[PDB]
Amino acid sequence: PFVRVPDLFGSIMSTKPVVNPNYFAAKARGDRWIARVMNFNKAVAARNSKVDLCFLASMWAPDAPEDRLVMMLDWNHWVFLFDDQFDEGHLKEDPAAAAEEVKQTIAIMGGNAPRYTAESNPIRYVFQQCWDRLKAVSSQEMQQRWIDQHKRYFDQLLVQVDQQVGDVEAYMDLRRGTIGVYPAISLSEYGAGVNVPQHVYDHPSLQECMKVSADLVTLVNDVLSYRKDLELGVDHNLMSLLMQRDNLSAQQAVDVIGDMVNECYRRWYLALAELPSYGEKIDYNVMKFVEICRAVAQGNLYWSFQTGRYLGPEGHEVHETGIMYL
Amino acid sequence: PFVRVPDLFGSIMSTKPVVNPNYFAAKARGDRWIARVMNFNKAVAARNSKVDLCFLASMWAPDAPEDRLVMMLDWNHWVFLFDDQFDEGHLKEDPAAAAEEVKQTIAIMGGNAPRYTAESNPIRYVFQQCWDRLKAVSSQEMQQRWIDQHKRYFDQLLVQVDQQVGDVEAYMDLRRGTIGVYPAISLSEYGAGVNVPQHVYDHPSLQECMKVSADLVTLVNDVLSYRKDLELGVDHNLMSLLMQRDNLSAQQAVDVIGDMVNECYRRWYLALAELPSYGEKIDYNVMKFVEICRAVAQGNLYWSFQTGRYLGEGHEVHETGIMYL
Amino acid sequence: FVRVPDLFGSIMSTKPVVNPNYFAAKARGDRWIARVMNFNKAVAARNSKVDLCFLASMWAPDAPEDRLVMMLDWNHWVFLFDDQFDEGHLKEDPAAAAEEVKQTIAIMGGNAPRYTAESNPIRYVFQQCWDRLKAVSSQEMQQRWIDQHKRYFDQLLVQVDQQVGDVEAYMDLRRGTIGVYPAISLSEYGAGVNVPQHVYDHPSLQECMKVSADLVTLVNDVLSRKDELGVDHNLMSLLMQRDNLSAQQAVDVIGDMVNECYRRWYLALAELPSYGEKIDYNVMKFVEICRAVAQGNLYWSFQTGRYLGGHEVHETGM
Amino acid sequence: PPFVRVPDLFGSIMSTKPVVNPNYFAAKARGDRWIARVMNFNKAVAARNSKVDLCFLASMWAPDAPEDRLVMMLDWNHWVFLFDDQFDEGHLKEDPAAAAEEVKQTIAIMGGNAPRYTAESNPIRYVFQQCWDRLKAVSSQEMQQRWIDQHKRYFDQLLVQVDQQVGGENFTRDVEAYMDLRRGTIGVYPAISLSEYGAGVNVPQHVYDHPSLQECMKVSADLVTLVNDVLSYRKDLELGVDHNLMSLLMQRDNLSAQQAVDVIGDMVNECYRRWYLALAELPSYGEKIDYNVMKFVEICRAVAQGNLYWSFQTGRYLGPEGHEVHETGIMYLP
Repeated sequence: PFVRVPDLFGSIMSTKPVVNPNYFAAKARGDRWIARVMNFNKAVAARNSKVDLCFLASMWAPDAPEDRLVMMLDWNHWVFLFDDQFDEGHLKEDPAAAAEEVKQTIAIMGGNAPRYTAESNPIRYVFQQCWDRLKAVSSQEMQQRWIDQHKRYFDQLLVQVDQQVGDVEAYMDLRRGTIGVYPAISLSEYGAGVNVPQHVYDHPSLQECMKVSADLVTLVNDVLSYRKDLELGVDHNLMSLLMQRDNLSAQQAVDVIGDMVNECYRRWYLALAELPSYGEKIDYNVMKFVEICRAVAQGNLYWSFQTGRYLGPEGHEVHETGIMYL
Repeated sequence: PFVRVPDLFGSIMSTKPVVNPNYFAAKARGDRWIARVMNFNKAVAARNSKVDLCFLASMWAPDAPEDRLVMMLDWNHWVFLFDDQFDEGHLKEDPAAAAEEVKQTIAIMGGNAPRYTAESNPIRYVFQQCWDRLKAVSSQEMQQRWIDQHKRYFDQLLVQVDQQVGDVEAYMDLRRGTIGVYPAISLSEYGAGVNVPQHVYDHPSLQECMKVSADLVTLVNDVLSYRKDLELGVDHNLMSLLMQRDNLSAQQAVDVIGDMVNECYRRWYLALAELPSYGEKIDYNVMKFVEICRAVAQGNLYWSFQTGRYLGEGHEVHETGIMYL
Repeated sequence: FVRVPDLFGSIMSTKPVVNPNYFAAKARGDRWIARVMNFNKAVAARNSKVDLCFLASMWAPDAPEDRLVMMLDWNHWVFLFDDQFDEGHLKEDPAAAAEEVKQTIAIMGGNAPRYTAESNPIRYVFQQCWDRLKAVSSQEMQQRWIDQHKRYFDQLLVQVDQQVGDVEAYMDLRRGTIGVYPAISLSEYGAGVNVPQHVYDHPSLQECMKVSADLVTLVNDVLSRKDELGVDHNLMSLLMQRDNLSAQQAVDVIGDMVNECYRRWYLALAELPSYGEKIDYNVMKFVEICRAVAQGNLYWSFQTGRYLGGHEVHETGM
Repeated sequence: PPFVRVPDLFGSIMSTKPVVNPNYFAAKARGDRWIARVMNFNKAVAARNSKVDLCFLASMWAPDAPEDRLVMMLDWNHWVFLFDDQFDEGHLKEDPAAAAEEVKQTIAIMGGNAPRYTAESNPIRYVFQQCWDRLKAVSSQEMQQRWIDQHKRYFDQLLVQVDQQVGGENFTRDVEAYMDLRRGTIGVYPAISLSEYGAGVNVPQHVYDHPSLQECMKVSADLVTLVNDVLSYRKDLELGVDHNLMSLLMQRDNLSAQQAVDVIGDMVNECYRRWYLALAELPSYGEKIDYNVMKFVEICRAVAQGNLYWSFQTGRYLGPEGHEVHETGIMYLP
């Protein structure tokens, strides 16, 4: 059988995506570097290359210069390897060790961390290398924003571990953090050279744009991963949550996710309506920040279909037809 | 003395404007063509070139191919020459003749119009040349759109005449039509090759986006033309209406216009919040249409400053906000 | 080791422009060829990693998406087709190699049947490319495509005879066998460039195509350490035998040949007459196509580990 | 004759579609009103300068100069234009001592003992100083010296021009001598230095001085001279000028106007031949240097292609109708 999936390419997702022309040069530099850093064999490095996090980063900040794009690729490799420790690895059912990993990773960011090496701790090494470059070209305010957005991610990782070993709104709240879109937006502020002032960034409208970006990524992933989750019999996902809540069929559940996607767009514009002008000079950067929020979600969407992340090399037919066979 | 003009480059006006790369080639064609058609002397042709309607058109549809950008330039020359007849020229206080001009110009678009030549009626000739091009690459539906949006403009011209020979809301209502923003959006649909289906176009959100575009052009023009209006003693403008109605200083009135500009941005986003999705394929072109609405207003703004339309040194009013009087 | 010559000098030293439609075209064409050819998962993944889309995307960087997909289909075709003669069932079978060429030629306006993926997958792909080529190309450009493919098919048959059955003979065979000439035809389609035949046939432009083919041959020879496979039918071997040279000395002579290509390029262009602005505008685009086919092959060779697994060989110079 | 058929000036390396810097509009807005303020241009002279549109010219020389560097370029073009007129038609035209003193004081701006000028105290020198300040701030010593040396090549030829003007000898009849003085006074060599700054191109001196790259610069200068000679013929006739390539060729070989124009056409196409022959002799210096060499070669091409398109666009020689000369190849004569 099948479900008719919601069109995920509507409204602000419907425009032609722009990809960083430095994609090829950065992919060559960053895929081999992380392979060297992590001791990837020939197979693992090729699998990672296929995953192509460079494509994702290249849509988040399409005019980042090559060196910043490489840092963004390094960060995406970090996130991917870091996050795995909590979802599937040695921290998955260990709240005390998870909290300590978070504590030591935070300490990298201007705290009392040692100088790591690839050999002493390869994952923390990558994060430290990203932080060095971040802190070299960012104001103190920017540096603190990067710290604070990563802490929003780390905080929900710890909530997740507590739930692992130890409601749609509660699910979305958790995913908002764990999906990693908030620090991804900080990373893109760095790649694109955008520095919205903190008091403007803190406006509820811009905070809602970030929320919308994180929700769109969560919702798209929950749609596209359904076949895979069904194959491997998982339970911790929004489809299963909606089906179990009211005994919805898969089709009825996916339709509800379609409603939430379309409500993201409504929230987006209603937030922008409430966002005051701060004058041309600041507004110029506010619109670039708004574009970063959109591009993180649209990048996730195109990258998911491009790389066969959830639907294999033939998942593009889901895009064209709207049918996701099971 | 002076007034501090409100920032006109906030919000959706604050982005870096994209300009058609065909600007130079289209300008080299269309400027000397209109000078020939209109018999412009060397000095009048030079002034028209300065006015640089090509720059304006080049921001309305920045990826229009050269031949369509040319048409766009011809249309901009047409509408400036056409409109002058009603604002300042022989139709200004003649309702009967104004109605006949509209009737004859409407007949060009698939009606019973004769074939005009540059020698028989140069202004109608330009419009006919534009219509011929428009028809040749547009669906029947897009031809009728073009017709209907031009009629929204013509209708307010006839209203204006009646008043010429004869309320902020009524002021904005009339300007919305006479500013020519609605047919300019139809022109840009042609130039950019964007054909949103009529049932989507007619959605109130997209109609509100066009109205916001037209309001923005009206309000920007009223702000920037204040010094010129004071010099000439112009009295039928938004600044005089606001000062008269609410007993405001010039600074207080200019600031009210700035409030109205900012309310345009709020209306814009509130409209888009209500805009339904029609699926990716249509939505792709809807977003291009929305950008056309934005670009027509941003084009007017940058063109006003670039060409010294109202202020000559006007870039310093941009930088400081100070409009000396 | 050998210090390989700098292959990124002169007209190869510019920053490469890659078609922005790369991602969309790769998504369509890679899965399409896997289905046509019944690739298993591992073979399809290997093919995507080979990334012929990147190659095509540098040949014609402003091709629209549909044309780029056409170019990607063609590149998969030539890769599969050429392997039938270099290692497949036609490698030492002149009678069958001649029959394959005949049936492939017949696709291009001849008596060929309507192929399907089921009856003959490789012939089906080539037939799908020819249909698209013929739909948007003048009769003159159609004939040029046919004729450049025959310069390719001919050297294939010569190659098979030298299997069953002089640097200049080596280069002349390679020029025909590498496929640079039909790739230039493909790029004329992708880019929408239609130089008149009498200008195309001028010796200067023919030399520009010859220079492009030689550059591709020479870069392949240099990059292909792989030849730890025991092979001997290559340029390095021919130069070490003939002149009693070490590998380093031989590699250095190939670098001299590469730099001689660039001198030939400019000497050819010095002789190219003007046909007026209108035509010259498209001639300059055709010259860029010739340059881009060679530059595309160079960057693709390095980007995909095709020969070296290599971006360090680029930076440090094997 | 009532007309001549002019050669196709848009062939070969001039046939490409020119790329124009997207910062054109913002740079022009800044630079035109700045120069008008520096030079106290009245309303009409400022509008005339805007029309002349040296920004369009600079925007084709270095089409991806960032806005601030394009602004400098525009400033320099305005400087050159006003500076050069002093020697061609102004107060230095027949004054070898004043001309030498101006050159000395302008050379002193470039790291010598010049004072800090203001728009009030010497506006033309002030502009050159503001340009030099920005040039030096982002250029190595070697590139500073190259800019100085190329400006000195232009200044030297200006001094030769003034010496010839007061010496009262007959207009030359030696094409070689004609072309050599024009190459020097046209200002193409310092324009290439400016574009090396506008485009951030840094060819090392030993490569720059290779005869192939010097010939690319020479071809660029010759093309600008030859295009100017063809396009200005009508206005030269109108104004009665006799010191130009058309008259030299007609006098020397007893040619009609059409035959003389045809020879200039031959000279333009020989420029293209020389260009490629020079490139054939240019060595490779490895990827990193050759990358800059290819951009430098493009600068040489774009300075000449920019002159051609700008001349037509702005009506410099033929008015807004000169585009028809391009379209038809026919130039009508008074």
